[PDB]
Amino acid sequence: EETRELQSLAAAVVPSAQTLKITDFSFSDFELSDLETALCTIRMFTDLNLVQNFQMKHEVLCRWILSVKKNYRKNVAYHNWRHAFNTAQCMFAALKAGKIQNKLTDLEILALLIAALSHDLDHRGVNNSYIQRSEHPLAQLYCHSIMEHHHFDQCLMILNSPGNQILSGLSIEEYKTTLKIIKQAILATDLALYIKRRGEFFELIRKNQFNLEDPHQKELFLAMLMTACDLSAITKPWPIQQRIAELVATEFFDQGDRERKELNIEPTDLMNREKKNKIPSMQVGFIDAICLQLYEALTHVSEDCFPLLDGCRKNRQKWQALAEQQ
Ligand SMILES: CCCc1nn(C)c2c(=O)[nH]c(-c3cc(S(=O)(=O)N4CCN(C)CC4)ccc3OCC)nc12
Ligand SMILES: [Mg+2]
Ligand SMILES: [Zn+2]
Repeated sequence: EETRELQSLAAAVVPSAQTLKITDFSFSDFELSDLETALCTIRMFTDLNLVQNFQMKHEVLCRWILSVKKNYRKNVAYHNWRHAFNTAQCMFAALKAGKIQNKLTDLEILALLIAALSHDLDHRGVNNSYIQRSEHPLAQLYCHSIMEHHHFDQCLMILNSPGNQILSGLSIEEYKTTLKIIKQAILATDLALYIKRRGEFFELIRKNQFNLEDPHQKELFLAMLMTACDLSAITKPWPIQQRIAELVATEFFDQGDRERKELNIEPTDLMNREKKNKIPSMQVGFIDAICLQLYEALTHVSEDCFPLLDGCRKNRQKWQALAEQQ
């Protein structure tokens, strides 16, 4: 009974952020039950003062959180509720412990937490291995971020659902602003857009021109932050990263088997279940080509975000050792 779950959530006591450990970049959700992750999400809206500043009703927030959780497919190995929850938790830790909070407006923080929780809504486990698709000479020919547009539509749908309207207390303007920020934040999770815009972001930082008052730079930064949180599984303590890496591998292999039957093509190592031995080398490659630069750049933005980078490096060292097969 969906109602039974709601009644349980809305009536439970929400433990403190400290007890929940949602402030740690090292936070893990493995020992938490769905109910507990929901309680964590409430603590996130509360401690970021979103419930207060936007007068959200307890029951309505609980319902919205349960609706979001419900619209994720538990059958998809990695891109499910737990990934979205972790993304939001990383966003919370970055805002608080990473001190990104005071560099943003209350609306932007509102949009970011909502986006982090809704960016992979109704994901089917389809991943695009062609990571350079945004830089191809004809990139403008194949519509980009199709699924991300779907995730947002889903996000918007749930926000406008009777009893789930956590943004009802906003003005007509505040609402419009918040929805635009959310849409961009969600679209930013298309890794291709990260590849396309990171160069610009890195340079602004390298040359000391970074300026969050410039709306264009604020938007670029929000996109980079979304990516940072989205990939943060790669920064977790070794044992946790290993398990998360398995889930990612499993969703890849599932696609490989699915495409073999539907497209009559054999999978590349990335999506070949018989190639688990090549995972560590690929992780090192993923880290070097995609992660390190992002977390390093974020550390320049705020030194307190350093632990994400640090955790990432430690994992590189772990995966590398395995790559060399001890
Ligand atoms: C879409 C999944 C993004 C992602 N998140 N996380 C935490 C990981 C990860 O740990 N590894 C990989 C990953 C990336 C590449 S990649 O850098 O070569 N590249 C191709 C595949 N796309 C989807 C990502 C980029 C190759 C293998 C990977 O997982 C190995 C188990 N992707 C993600
Ligand atoms: Mg996505
Ligand atoms: Zn994601």
